[PDB]
Amino acid sequence: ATFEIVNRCSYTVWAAASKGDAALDAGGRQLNSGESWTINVEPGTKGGKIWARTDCYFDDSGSGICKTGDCGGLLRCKRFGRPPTTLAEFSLNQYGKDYIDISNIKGFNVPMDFSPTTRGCRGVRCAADIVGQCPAKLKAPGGGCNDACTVFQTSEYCCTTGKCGPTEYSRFFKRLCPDAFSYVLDKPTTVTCPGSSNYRVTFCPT
Ligand SMILES: NC[C@H]1O[C@H](O[C@H]2[C@H](O)[C@@H](O)[C@H](N)C[C@@H]2N)[C@H](N)[C@@H](O)[C@@H]1O
Repeated sequence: ATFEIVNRCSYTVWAAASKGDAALDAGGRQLNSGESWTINVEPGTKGGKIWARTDCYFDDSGSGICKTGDCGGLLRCKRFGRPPTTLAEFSLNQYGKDYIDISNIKGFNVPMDFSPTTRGCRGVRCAADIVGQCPAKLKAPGGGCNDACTVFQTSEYCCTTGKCGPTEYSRFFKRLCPDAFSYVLDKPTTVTCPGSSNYRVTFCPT
């Protein structure tokens, strides 16, 4: 499957793509304002994620640091990134279907639209100003708005026992972006697309 990743933000981001134990395609790249990066993701990829990173510094060996979304100091991510990170999530070719969603379960750093470029399903978007409105206890100094699990590390916020409800903090994310997961047991906002669809991820879509 093809994913086109487009940075429409006025600032540079460093895109990342990983299925947790491995890079997807090159795994990461700098995207200046307006740049597009096209990657190929193997059919059958389960649990893939794409996100943006802000305020990164890398040396010539592709090693360094980012203020949001850092994946152990690497330009090319092999693993998932440190919150806060707005997440485009996907599982491809699962019994003939693709499943896509956007999630704020790991917080929010950059607004995002996640849309199919082929026929047969709709896209999802979280483009509200979550950072500007972020509750004070969730504000990350580096930028972005952390989820409550990352900040407080309780069973209720992390949904550790498999049982948990919504919270004042989850409802904040849900109010600004109803189409994104706001906590682990949120009512699914997953979208079902035809198997082997293609997609575009746009940072700062509006
Ligand atoms: N709070 C301190 C610890 O956890 C943080 O966040 C984790 C974060 O909890 C994971 O969900 C993420 N995938 C990686 C990230 N390292 C920090 N990134 C690390 O400093 C440390 O692992």
